[PDB]
Amino acid sequence: WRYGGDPPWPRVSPACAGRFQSPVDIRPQLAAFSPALRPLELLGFQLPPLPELRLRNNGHSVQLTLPPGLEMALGPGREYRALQLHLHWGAAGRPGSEHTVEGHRFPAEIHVVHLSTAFARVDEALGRPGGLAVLAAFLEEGPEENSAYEQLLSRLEEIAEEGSETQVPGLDISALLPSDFSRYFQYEGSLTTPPCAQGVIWTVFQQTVMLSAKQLHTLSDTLWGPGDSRLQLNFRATQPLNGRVIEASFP
Amino acid sequence: WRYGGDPPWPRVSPACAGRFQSPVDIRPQLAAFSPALRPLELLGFQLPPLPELRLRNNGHSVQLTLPPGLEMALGPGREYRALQLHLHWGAAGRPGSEHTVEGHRFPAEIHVVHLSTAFARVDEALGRPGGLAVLAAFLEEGPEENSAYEQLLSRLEEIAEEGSETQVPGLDISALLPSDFSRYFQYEGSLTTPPCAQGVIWTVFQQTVMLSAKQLHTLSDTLWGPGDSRLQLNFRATQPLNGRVIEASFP
Ligand SMILES: NS(=O)(=O)c1cc(-c2ccccc2)cc(-c2ccccc2)c1
Ligand SMILES: NS(=O)(=O)c1cc(-c2ccccc2)cc(-c2ccccc2)c1
Ligand SMILES: [Zn+2]
Ligand SMILES: [Zn+2]
Repeated sequence: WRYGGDPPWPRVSPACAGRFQSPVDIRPQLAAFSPALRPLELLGFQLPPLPELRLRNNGHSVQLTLPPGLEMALGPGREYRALQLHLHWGAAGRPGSEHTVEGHRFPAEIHVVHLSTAFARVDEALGRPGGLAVLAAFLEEGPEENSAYEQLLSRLEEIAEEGSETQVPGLDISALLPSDFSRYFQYEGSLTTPPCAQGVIWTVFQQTVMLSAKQLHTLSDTLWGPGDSRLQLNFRATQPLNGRVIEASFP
Repeated sequence: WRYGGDPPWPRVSPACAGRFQSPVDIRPQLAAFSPALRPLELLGFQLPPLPELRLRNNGHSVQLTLPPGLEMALGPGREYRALQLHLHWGAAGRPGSEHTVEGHRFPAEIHVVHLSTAFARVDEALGRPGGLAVLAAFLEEGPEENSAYEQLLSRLEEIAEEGSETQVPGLDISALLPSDFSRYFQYEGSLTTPPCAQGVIWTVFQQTVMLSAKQLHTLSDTLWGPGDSRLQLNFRATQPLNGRVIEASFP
């Protein structure tokens, strides 16, 4: 599989043809206020610098493999373990977030993928309701260099080639996310790459995180993918809600 | 195990001392309204008189085994298959519902236990979030004789003995349930018996079903359990929410 071209996503995995896929267009006016959605709780995201983490250009994204001990809770009794995070981005004057708001596509998006504590392995979780949970935040231009993002983006040159990887010091993973964990949209959907398995709980933050123009250019302009193509516009087309109701932690 | 004897419930299974158990006291004023909670969908519940169904006195309750084909959805793509129903009941003018509403205990409660379509086996679903779902309704005293319930209560004489079972004709299982499938409370808890597994979605109908005084006497006064003991007060004590918010399908 490779974005833009073919192989035919259903010909890879039949789940990429499901009715309840991600990403989606968030229309806040059609979102349902649910005061049961409490603030997200993160535990153990402030890493020491050793051991180092593996940052990889997998030719579809850049991903940071997270170590054991990062606990995330969607609520009381809704407990997850972080596995990894990766980015989606566009290109020179072209946004590349996966999710949209009222049709607005943002420059870029971070996904932090988690595994329900009820499951020891991803393959037991796939397609199971609540088995996987993803935290999604939009990346936008601000005036300052984001120092948490700088620790990853200053290493993209080392992993320009598809299939390249490098070691990076542990950092505050929570610092790649918005400070507001209270205000978010939540819906059920799928992985956004094969096998696009359903039952995924998506949490999209209202607050965005700020990168400098230079940071955003480094992300869009440094990596190569399948063949001699620039790794760019690495986002799936928006999928219809198909009668699903996005919830919001706020009216 | 027996209903709070010796038998130690945390001693049989220490899961009985988990943080997120059932049953709970429902406080409607404290329930979170989410317009995302759609009407319950129950298809295939109108069973023909044949094949006949196992009705059994397992010593702790009366259970009806349900055939394949009873399909239930809590939402879009949150689908379930009914396995069995059973009841909880009191004694001579003593209420025996498991759930309470603002401290009110109702005469009796019906549980219809379902298996997520994402799990082949009950034992894979136990302890996994949403693996099992139970539909719960309160049985109250009303002036009329209840036709759906008579089909089951009339056959209890035949299974007074612990371990005893009979066959009974197919009946409309959906006839045992209240009027409005759009009005319910919903939370995540546990089995109310050992092994007290967590990850159970409980859906508790707002409105009740009415049986005659005779019918509720038929139910409490006919069955025997462990020893020379009447099968009665087969309900667990109310458990704390520990931060869990009960949701409601109506404002
Ligand atoms: N976009 S996503 O959130 O649904 C997602 C993307 C990618 C992905 C990552 C890099 C490049 C290409 C795609 C990997 C996963 C994933 C699912 C389960 C376990 C681990 C990772 C999840
Ligand atoms: N009260 S309950 O809903 O939590 C409940 C669920 C199941 C149950 C049934 C099938 C599959 C899986 C779980 C069985 C019982 C039960 C009642 C009397 C004696 C023994 C067991 C009770
Ligand atoms: Zn992603
Ligand atoms: Zn029960």
